[PDB]
Amino acid sequence: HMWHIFERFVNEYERWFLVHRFAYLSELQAVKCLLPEGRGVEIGVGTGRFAVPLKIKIGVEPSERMAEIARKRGVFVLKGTAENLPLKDESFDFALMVTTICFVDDPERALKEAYRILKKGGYLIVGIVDRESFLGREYEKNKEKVFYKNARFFSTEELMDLMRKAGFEEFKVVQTLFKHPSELSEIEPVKEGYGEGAFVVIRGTKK
Ligand code: NA
Repeated sequence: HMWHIFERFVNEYERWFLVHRFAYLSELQAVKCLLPEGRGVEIGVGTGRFAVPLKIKIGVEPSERMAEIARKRGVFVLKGTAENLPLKDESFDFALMVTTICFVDDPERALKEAYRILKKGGYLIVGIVDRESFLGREYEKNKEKVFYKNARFFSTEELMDLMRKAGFEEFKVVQTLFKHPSELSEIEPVKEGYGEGAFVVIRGTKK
């Protein structure tokens, strides 16, 4: 269970957000571009770093240590994994996964579960570092060197294919992080598409 790593290095995980604040805000902003109205759930809500600023009230998380931090920050968190969502069929308008699908045990199953819990017309928003980006190449090359040794890296197109095979359609993509996170002194802009920025956000529709 790759997710165990986040229990084990929770303080290191949180540090990232303080050390790389502008990259974090860039990512939030990219997610915020494709976030719809209605009732959302964050799958793999971690310590609430996305749910809290995005005003997502419900989250699912397997790590008790992480869940407790999210709970203190105001998120209502159900214990569970992406592959077995403790949620009813067609009960959400959207679902969000930010740097979660890379650490699930079964990405295909996790996308099927997301499909299940969404209402007709609902949306799945997935954020990833694109394997095929300057930054993706670096993380992958240096994976054997905490979070990524057992991570699975996705290209944007690989992730879309999987989402399409889980039942999603009418994809919309945005991108950000054109500079390295260690050299940001301001928020990075968001643009449509993919191929240029390291962080990509993809929305699919359950029609
Ligand atoms: Na996550």
